[PDB]
Amino acid sequence: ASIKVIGVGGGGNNAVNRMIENEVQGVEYIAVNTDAQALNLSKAEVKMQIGAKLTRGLGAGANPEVGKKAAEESKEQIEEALKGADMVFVTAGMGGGTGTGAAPVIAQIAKDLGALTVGVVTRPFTFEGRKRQLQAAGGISAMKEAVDTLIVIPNDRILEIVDKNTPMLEAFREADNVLRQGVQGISDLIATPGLINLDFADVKTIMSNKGSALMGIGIATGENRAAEAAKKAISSPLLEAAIDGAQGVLMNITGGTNLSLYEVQEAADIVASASDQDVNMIFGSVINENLKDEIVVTVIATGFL
Ligand SMILES: Nc1nc2c(ncn2[C@@H]2O[C@H](COP(=O)(O)OP(=O)(O)O)[C@@H](O)[C@H]2O)c(=O)[nH]1
Repeated sequence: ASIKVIGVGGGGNNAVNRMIENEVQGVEYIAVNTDAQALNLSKAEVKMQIGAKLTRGLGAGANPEVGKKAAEESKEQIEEALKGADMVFVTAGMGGGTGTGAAPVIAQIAKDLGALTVGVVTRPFTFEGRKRQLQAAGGISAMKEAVDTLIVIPNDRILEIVDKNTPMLEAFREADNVLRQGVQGISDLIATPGLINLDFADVKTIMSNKGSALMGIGIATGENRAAEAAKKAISSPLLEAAIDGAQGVLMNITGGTNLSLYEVQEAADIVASASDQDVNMIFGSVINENLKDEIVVTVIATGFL
C-alpha cells in the first residue's frame, strides 16, 4: 500500500524521471544525490541531498567510498523518508560514486525497517571502461547483501535491442527505460490488486535472491501479439541465463482495454512452458489505456542457483 521508488545517483534519478514521465502509478518517488545541481533537475516529489557535510553538494567524484559515507552521514534522513514503507525499490546505475556507494546503504536501511526491498540496477556498458565495470561489480555484490532481490540489467545487451546506430545519450535513455520496466513490471501488479489477484505473499514467494535476478521484456502489436510478446520476453538479450534455470518467475502482461482473455492465457502458457516444470510462477495482468494495439510482457527471473 505504501510503495517507494528511490533513485540513487545520476542514472537512478534519470530512471525515476522516466517513470514519472510514463506516469507509472501507485508509487511515491524519492530522488537522492550527493550532487545538489543534478538533484535540482529531478522531477521526484521528494529530493534528498545526502552527505552535505562530506561533499558540500558537489557530488561524489566517481568514488564509491564517498557515496557510501554520504549515505552514512544522512542515515537518519533516509530512515525518516522511508518510514512506513511496505515496499521499497532502489534504482541506480552501478559504476559511478553515488549509486555504487550509497544504494546499498539505502537498501539496508529499507530492509532493517521491515520493507520488502527490491534493487533494480544496471551493470555498465563495456565502452565505459574497465574501472567502471570493476566499481560496478563491487557495488552489485554489496547491493545483494542489502536487498531481498537484486535485478541486474547488463547494459551491453541493450545494444542488441536498439538499432546499430545509437549515440550515447540515446543508449542511456533506453537504460532509463529498462530500469523503469524492471520497477514497473513488479509495482504495477502490487500497487492495485488486479483482475488476477496478487498479494504481497505471492511476491515474497519469488523474492528470494541469492544470485542476480534477471529480466526479459517483449513488445508486440498485430494479431499474434500475445505469443510474439511472450516469445520475445523469454528470448530477450537482457535475460543472460535461460528462464528454464530459474526457481522463480513473475510474469506481467500489460495491454490496453482490448487485452483479451485468450491472450492472457496464451502468454501465460508460453512463459510457463518455457519454464521449469517445478517453477514457482506468479502472475498478473494490468490494463493501460495509453497502449492501443500494443502488448508488453515482462518476466522477472529469480533463484537461478
Ligand atoms: N540509466 C542511466 N544510466 C546512466 C546515465 N548516465 C550514466 N549512466 C550509467 O550509470 C553509471 C553511473 O553513473 P552516475 O549515475 O552518473 O554515477 P553516480 O551519480 O555517481 O552514481 C554509469 O557508469 C553508466 O553505466 C543515465 O542518464 N541513465
